[PDB]
Amino acid sequence: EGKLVIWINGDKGYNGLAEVGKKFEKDTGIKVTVEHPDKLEEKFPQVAATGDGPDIIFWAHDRFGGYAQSGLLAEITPDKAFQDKLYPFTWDAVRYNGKLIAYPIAVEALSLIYNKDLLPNPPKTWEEIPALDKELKAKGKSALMFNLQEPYFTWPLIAADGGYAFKYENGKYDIKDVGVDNAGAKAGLTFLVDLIKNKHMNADTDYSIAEAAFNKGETAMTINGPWAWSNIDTSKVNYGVTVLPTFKGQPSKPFVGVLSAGINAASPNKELAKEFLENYLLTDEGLEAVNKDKPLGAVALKSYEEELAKDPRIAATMENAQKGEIMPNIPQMSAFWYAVRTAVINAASGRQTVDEALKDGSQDPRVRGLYFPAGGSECC
Ligand SMILES: OC[C@H]1O[C@H](O[C@H]2[C@H](O)[C@@H](O)[C@H](O)O[C@@H]2CO)[C@H](O)[C@@H](O)[C@@H]1O
Repeated sequence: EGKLVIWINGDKGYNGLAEVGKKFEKDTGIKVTVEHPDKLEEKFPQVAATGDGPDIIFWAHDRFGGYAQSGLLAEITPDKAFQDKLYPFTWDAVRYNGKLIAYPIAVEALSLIYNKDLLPNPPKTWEEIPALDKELKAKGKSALMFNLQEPYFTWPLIAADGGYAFKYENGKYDIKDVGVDNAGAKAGLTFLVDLIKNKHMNADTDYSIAEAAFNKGETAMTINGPWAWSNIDTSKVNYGVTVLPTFKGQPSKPFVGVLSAGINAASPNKELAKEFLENYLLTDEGLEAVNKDKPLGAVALKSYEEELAKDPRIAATMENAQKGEIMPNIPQMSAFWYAVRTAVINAASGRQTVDEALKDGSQDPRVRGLYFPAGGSECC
């Protein structure tokens, strides 16, 4: 209280955000403290539940509907003049049940990043990668290496030929109809597991192992968001950001996320938070500070977006974003991501078959909302 504590994921520009916090503290005298706890996405509703935590919380829009549903976030009330400074579709990203629950920051989408030196020409397809790997393995390199621990990175493939989260119908998602176990999704996950079985990829490659490999030039390509371009710029690797490879002739459909800023409902500093977000962060000068630390992607602020338009990397992010679809923000998104995280890993580690893994994934009661027991509640 009387100050501002912000939580932002560790892969974002928290130091750039901290710089905005000093500009604020210089004007208001209010100390802004930026933090980046591990697993904050799930640590937040754990603490905020007890009326504890940060005043402002950053994270992609998909989790906000759940927080909103449990009364963990304060309703946003920007003046119409301010609302017109951001792109309309980004406001809809953070609109839960008709009420605004967060401030949009930037549009994010996964892209295919490759080393122009080892791979002067990026694979047009997913199918030609195993052939490309063997070529490079011979030279002592790899063709592809990305974070397999988070289904956010593997989804583009699973969705390319047909997989989907929830069936959007009648202006509303259907939680009983999940499409993670359909033919298109199985086709996609199967392909990824074959890569693993054929020793093209490691089942346990995470974000850091992958990043290090690409940055040190030990692998030809990687799949990552805009925030990753900074470490690569410093690694001095000659890279390129381009469209994700297609699968079965169908483009990869990543789940587009809108970086959002939400105010803790139990926050005494609500009006302070509003001043910081609207008057200091969401400005050309504010966004820049952050961007310079670690690129946001395609910022929602119209004024600063026009400047970022001339960046070829941003253009590619936009192309990939166009082929995918914005993540739903329904309360069930957390259960879904977990169900899929489990299925992808079970399938990847051979603990389960793809058909078995995905099936159990679409039947998770935590996503469906119900369960039909074999017997019932009684006793004889
Ligand atoms: O792996 C499932 C998670 O995917 C997304 O998380 C993204 C986030 O949108 C993005 O801003 C950040 O840079 O990367 C993470 C993936 O590590 C969802 O938004 C999460 O809710 C899911 O748990």
